[PDB]
Amino acid sequence: AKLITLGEILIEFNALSPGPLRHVSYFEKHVAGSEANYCVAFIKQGNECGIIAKVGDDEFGYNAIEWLRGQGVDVSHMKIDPSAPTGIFFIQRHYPVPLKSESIYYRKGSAGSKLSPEDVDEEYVKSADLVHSSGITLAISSTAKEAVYKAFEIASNRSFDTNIRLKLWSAEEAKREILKLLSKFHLKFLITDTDDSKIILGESDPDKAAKAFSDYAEIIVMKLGPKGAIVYYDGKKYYSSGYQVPVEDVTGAGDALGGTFLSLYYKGFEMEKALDYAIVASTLNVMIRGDQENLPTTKDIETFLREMK
Amino acid sequence: AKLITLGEILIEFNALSPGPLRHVSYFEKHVAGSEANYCVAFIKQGNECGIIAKVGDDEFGYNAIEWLRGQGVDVSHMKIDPSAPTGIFFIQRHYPVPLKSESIYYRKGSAGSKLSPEDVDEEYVKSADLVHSSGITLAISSTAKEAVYKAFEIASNRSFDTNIRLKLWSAEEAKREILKLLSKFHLKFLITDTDDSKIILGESDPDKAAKAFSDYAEIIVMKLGPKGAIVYYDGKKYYSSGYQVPVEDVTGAGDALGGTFLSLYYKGFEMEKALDYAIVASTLNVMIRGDQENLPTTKDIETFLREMK
Amino acid sequence: AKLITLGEILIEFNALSPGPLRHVSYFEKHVAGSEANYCVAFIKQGNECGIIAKVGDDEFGYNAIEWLRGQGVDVSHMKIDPSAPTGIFFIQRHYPVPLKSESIYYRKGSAGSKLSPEDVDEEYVKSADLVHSSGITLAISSTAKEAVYKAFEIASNRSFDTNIRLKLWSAEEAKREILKLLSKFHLKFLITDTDDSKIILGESDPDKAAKAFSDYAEIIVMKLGPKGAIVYYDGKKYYSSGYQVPVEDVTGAGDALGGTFLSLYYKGFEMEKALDYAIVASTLNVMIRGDQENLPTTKDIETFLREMK
Amino acid sequence: AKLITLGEILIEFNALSPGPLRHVSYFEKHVAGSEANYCVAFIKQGNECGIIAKVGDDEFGYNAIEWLRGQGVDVSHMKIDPSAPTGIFFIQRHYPVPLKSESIYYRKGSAGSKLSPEDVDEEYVKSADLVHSSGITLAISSTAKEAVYKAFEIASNRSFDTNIRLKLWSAEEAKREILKLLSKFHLKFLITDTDDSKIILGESDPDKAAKAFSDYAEIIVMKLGPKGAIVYYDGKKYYSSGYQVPVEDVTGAGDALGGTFLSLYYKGFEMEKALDYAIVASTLNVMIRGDQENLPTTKDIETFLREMK
Amino acid sequence: AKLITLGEILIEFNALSPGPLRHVSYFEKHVAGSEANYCVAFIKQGNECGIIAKVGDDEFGYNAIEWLRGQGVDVSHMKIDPSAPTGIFFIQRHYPVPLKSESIYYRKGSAGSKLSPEDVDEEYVKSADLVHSSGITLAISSTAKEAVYKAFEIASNRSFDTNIRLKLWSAEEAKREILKLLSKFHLKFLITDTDDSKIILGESDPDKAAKAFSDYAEIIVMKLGPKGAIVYYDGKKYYSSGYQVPVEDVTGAGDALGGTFLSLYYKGFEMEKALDYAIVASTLNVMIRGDQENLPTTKDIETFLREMK
Amino acid sequence: AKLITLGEILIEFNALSPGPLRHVSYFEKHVAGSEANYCVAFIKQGNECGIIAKVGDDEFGYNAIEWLRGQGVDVSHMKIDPSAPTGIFFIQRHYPVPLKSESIYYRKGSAGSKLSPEDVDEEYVKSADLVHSSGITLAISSTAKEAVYKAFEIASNRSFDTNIRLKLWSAEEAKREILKLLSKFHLKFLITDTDDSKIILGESDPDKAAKAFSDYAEIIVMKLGPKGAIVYYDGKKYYSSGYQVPVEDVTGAGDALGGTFLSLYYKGFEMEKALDYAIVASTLNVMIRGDQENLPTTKDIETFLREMK
Repeated sequence: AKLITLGEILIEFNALSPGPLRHVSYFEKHVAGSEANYCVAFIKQGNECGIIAKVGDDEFGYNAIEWLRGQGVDVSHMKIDPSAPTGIFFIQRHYPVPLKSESIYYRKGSAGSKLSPEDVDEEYVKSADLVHSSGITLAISSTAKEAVYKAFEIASNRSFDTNIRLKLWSAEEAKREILKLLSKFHLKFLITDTDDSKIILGESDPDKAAKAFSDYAEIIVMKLGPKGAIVYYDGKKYYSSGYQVPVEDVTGAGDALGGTFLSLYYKGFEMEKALDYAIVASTLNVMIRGDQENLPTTKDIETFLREMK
Repeated sequence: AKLITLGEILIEFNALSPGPLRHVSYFEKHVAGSEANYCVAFIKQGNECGIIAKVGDDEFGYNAIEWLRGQGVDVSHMKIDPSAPTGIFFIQRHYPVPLKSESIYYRKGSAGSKLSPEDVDEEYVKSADLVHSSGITLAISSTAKEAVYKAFEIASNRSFDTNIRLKLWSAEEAKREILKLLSKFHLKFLITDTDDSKIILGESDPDKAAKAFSDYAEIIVMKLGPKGAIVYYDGKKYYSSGYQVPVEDVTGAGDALGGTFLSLYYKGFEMEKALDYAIVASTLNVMIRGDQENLPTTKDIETFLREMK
Repeated sequence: AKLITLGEILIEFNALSPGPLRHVSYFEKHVAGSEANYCVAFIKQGNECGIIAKVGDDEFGYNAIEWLRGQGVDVSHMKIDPSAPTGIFFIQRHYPVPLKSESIYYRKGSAGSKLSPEDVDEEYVKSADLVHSSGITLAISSTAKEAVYKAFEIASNRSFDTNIRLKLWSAEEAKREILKLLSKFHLKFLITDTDDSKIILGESDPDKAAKAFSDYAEIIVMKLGPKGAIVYYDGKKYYSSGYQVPVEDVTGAGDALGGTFLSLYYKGFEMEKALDYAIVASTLNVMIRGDQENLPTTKDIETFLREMK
Repeated sequence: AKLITLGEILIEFNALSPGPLRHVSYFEKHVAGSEANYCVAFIKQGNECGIIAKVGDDEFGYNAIEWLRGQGVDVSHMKIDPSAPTGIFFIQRHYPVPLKSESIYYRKGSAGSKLSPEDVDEEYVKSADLVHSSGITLAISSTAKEAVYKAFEIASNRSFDTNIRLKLWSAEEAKREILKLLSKFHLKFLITDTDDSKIILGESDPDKAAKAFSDYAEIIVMKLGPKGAIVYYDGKKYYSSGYQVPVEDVTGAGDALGGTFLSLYYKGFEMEKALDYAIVASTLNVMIRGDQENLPTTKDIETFLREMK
Repeated sequence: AKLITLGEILIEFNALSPGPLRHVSYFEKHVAGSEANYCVAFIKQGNECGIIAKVGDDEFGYNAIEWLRGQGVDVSHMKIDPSAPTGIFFIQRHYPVPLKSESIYYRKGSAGSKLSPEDVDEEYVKSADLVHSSGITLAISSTAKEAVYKAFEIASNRSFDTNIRLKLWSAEEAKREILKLLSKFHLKFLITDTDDSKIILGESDPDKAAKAFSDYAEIIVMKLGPKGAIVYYDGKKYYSSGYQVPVEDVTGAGDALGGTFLSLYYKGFEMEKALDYAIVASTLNVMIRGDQENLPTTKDIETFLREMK
Repeated sequence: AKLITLGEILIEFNALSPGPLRHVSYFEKHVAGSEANYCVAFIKQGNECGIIAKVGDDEFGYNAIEWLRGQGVDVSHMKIDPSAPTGIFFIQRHYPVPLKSESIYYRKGSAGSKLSPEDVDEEYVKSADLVHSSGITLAISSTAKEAVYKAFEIASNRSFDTNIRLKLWSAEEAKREILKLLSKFHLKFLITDTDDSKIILGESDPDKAAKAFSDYAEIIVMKLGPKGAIVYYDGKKYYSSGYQVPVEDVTGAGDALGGTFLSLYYKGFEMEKALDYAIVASTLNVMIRGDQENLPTTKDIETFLREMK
């Protein structure tokens, strides 16, 4: 299968030590951004992927292209805006909450945020089995939001990560926009969590929220963080629990869940097995800085699973 | 409220890896000393603080001054001494006991040890609401010990952290010297732990030690380790339990606890909350190399508590 | 002497290796920004200084206050904007030009640039012997350019570093605005260079630009970069040559010069001995990453001269 | 008491970060190899040790010699082969299986594989109390295997560590060759585990495998990795359990246990106390990169033990 | 234009610090190998390239593929061998000769050494403006040498860098094979240096060596280390000097000259602009660890040139 | 031959970056100390050596022993002291003077300073062809001074590096003591420099000072830093110039020359050659942090000499 994703790629500056940023002296660079992550997770399971995105005529942008290309992502459909810098973020790890991570953005008016419909090729999208985006991409700009609308009307199959970031728009904003998005545009996949449901429908509880989402999506994945995840499908529910593992950095783990789950689905795996394998991509992510350098491979996941009894 | 502490500021050279020091290659520098940790912990709750301390006319002395200034500490009452070096110590982490840390001192005849009564100024000393010192200060030199006597016979309110180090003096001597101190000055706060209590009283039971201690101290803090703390005020007893958190280096945590506790008391939190809040501080502290770089603001503490329900 | 400078404190992520950032993995954090570097250069020669600046209500904002309070700079008239972030930048080093350094700005619409006339309280300002700002301050925004206009009109005595950054505005914008500033407001001190001089006047000979500028300034410093500096006062001319010294990061170094020089003037120093010294401060800057960590004490500059014979 | 071992020493290149080697940019160097490791654990309990091994005439070889010689190991019977390089390997830690490390060998044709009977002097071996080797030595090459044969026909007492490595030879081969070696050559000591027991004996039960092994060996030690170990000797059996501790790098833990155990037996420890003690050498190992730098002294082990009641 | 090179890609382990490897604890990983370097430097000038090589089916192998695909190199024609590992080497720097670097190999029977005629295919090679290889490829093994021969007899025009490595073969072994290969096959380009010329022809002086070599090739590039390079397009003779510049790691330097030079030729550049441009690429290289991270694009060479006035 | 040195080993903590120690974050552990340096330089040429020194019963002392054992130094005649800690010092680099390095001591009352006569043994000391030491050993205490004097009465051939250190004793003190030491004990070798001659003789001219020194030493070595050194023997003066070379850390370089020059003498080398080689030892040293790790071998020195044409 072919997955196409659209959204803003980001250069990440990962705090080399935990604690408040004002006391961190070193930052380690990684290529990230949810949709970029989804891509790599997807390819790593044996499939094919592209990204529609804009980066700057800057080292950071050219860094994003080389990195993705190496990973094997089709990038020929990306754009280089010369009037805008690539958007970047900084991760503060384990402070003020242990085990947790916080992102500090420099992306307003980024080249990523200038992703517009004119960048979305009609013939190209029409070739993907799956067109995927997220609440981040809705949030960043109205050009980008329209971009997601264009690629969704063209689509045939759609997947969405609600992926609400309150630093990017009010609970309020996020609610109507996601709700709006789901009026038109029925979804093949819908990836979310307890929190986004608390926003979108004010409904903290998993199976409830899932029943409220399921007129708009065939499959729902509840990310549950440390405790794992739940897949809802065919009027059935399967919970797949967590593993206990050193936590270096939580950022990227949601994507590792999603990208991997989508890809193994398209490799034929029964839903229980797909979520299960993806839970291991998630567990592996948690234990390094970098959203993408720990993403495993169907062989790697299997290894992980065999030696865990 | 204004706090005034007297003691030795030290420069810390923290093993960049666990293991016996003869195979550690890299050392990371931090500013510390229990009283200085107290200071910053304290100001991180919006009260004021100063320190009476001597450092050398050397780069490390100035490190100490720059760091603490940065932090908003009152350093204008510090002494610079051309005749002696600033005190330093190395930290051997997690070897030969996992979780534990060990100090290796190079402080004999330091600038800090030549802290004397002529340094403690009566007009500065009255004008604190709290004057605080520790057993390390009673131990490092007879002039420093005389300094604590002077500062206490002016103070009106006092706080002493027993803080016994068998590397600086015998269990025996320390009992004798702490009992003598407690004899001649009544305390508003006593901060200690199960270990110092066995050394002073023959009692390791917090409740039983708290009874023996309470003739000399109005509020008592029984640091219980990873198990947490218990405060004893006006007949009541309140145990507040610890947290499981990765441990990088405990050096510092005790002080983070004491200093936050004292500050939140002046801010107006009832004892139970003050202890709760102090535990998070000591809890966070443990997770990094360095005694002060991790100390939480009152807001930062609340973020911790909310995200733990 | 008191100096008050009016500017944007930036946060610096210095590339740990030379080369295009896209292949540089580690960035090292520093507090910087022209006016910031002038303050601490000024203080190190035993004079006093303060800064009018706006920061974000974020980890970097506090980074800059902590650092500068740390260095003895008055930070009690810095403002905090809860609505915009602290301005940052990256340095690319020796690529594609040996010895040279590039700044990559994430500072459009930062807190730092919301610096406004309303942040310049006159009671504080007329307390200064000398009010300094730069072209950086003019270029960043209108509101910040106006803050210079205000401050400069309360100011009895005035200092200006042209410090034209072509990434921030166009050569013609520079030329109009620096001229327009120099129309109102006469200057005790003008700091600039050959290249800024071509952009401004059309004159790149040190003397001819000097003579043309000597209408608007009592004392003029021409930064020559590697070859040193020249000073022009009272129809005299003095050239002090630079030092051959290994280059790590050239950024910070003109600031090292002007700040040192300004301070030495106020100490009683010959104009020529004040330049000689400021030169050494300049050359020391170039050997490390970070604009400020290498700024010399007067006694320190004296050791350098003594040792060079 | 003199221990002589016979094996290949390897230079270790340990990943500085978990994760697949293809996204790891730094490797930390250490001296290791099973018998080298045994050597140090043996000496750290206050007995003497020598090693018969062959290194390249290169930087890595001299690295082996220098390190061991600093440790106190007799290196006067090592060999420097100029036509083959010192063998090395890479450790990938925690990927794709958490808490586990994987060795990636670059050792075929190495100086270390060119160990031969000509390299083992009869007068040397004769004055050892214990001659020890492993199935690694046995598996690297014919010449190295043959050396173990020459040594063991000289040795009055023998020790052996099954240490099966599947990347070095097939399970069937390992089974044949270790069986061949245990019939002829009665062992004072067999160090092994549950995994090797399965390969050699069909049996994975510790009790039934020990039973199967007692025809060959007087004392038997069953490593249980994290669960502790069992020692079997004259009808007795004794299980000593393990410790919950952070895991940096599990490689080398096994040698730490066998070597500490052998050494304390000659210090006249009772078998139960010897294992108890050795489990702590094992557990300390796990906590760092490096097979040898953590190796506890008898004193250090007692500290660990006393500070755990 | 389309370039196809063939030979061994390597993973390079750069000593993080100068000095003998025995005393260096950290190693930086880079992707290297001559023909791989040429590849990137080439595509950098806006041309197309491919590489025929065989890597291990291991982490180090995919590290290679991922890197080179990222750089834009066509990798679809690379082969993966599971019976052998990817070749690697370590770089010792500035010891015992300053400014020089020393490569220590572990490549024997590597998967790259198992390049064979069967891997190079007619169609791919017949569709290429230049086929390039090197003496390292002739020297790693016969199947590899055989590979060059197959590829040369298909190639329109051929390019070859003598690149004599003495750790790989003897002097007389080099002389015979380069001459043997040059006796069949007219090269379009012959890149070599003074040293290699004394081995192949007898002749230390470049002017005599190029005359000697005009009996085999159209254009001859004489690398002259830091003195620069000479290019002999016959009749004429273009020397371009080097640039004094801090030297981190000289390895990769000559490759950078080679690859940049051949590319700019294919873009219309008069011989002397090409060597000048190629010199800056070679001189930018010398100044980082890594053979390919500093390879400049054409604009980047131009910037270097505008700014050196 | 055999060299016995008599002095203080010290652990050295080398600033990982240049600049004032108060802004440096990391230190790199190194084993150092003048006499210990001489030993390793000496052994590098193929001679024996031992050190008579005293260290603490600590990690750091044990660090000193292990390291020197590895290097091949006879340490059987060292002592360990329960009452005192191993001396240590810090290096500050290139600040405030480029190229130069400053040492910051923590050595008063160190185990090392408690070196005394009874530690120097007669049979041991007369099994050497040369007995060596320095001003550092004379300054550190009465007892170590005393011990030099006893080594020297025992010895027939003796060596003295004047090695004046002004943070250790006043100038008038060094003159007095060095001169009263030369007042008995004619010496085989006097190793000094130009500075040490202003202090001791009042004489900065190498020729004039060697003539003043000639009635006290058969052979005189005058170190010229980067200029080189002069050896004075049998009425002949040979000047040997130095090399341009990146400077990282000068400390260690004097000893590299001394130790290397001594060793080669005993190795038979013609004097000029012996001093030629010493220069390269002393010139390699300077380009790394760490007094010992760069110490060249004879073969290594000749590689330097060959590959400088």
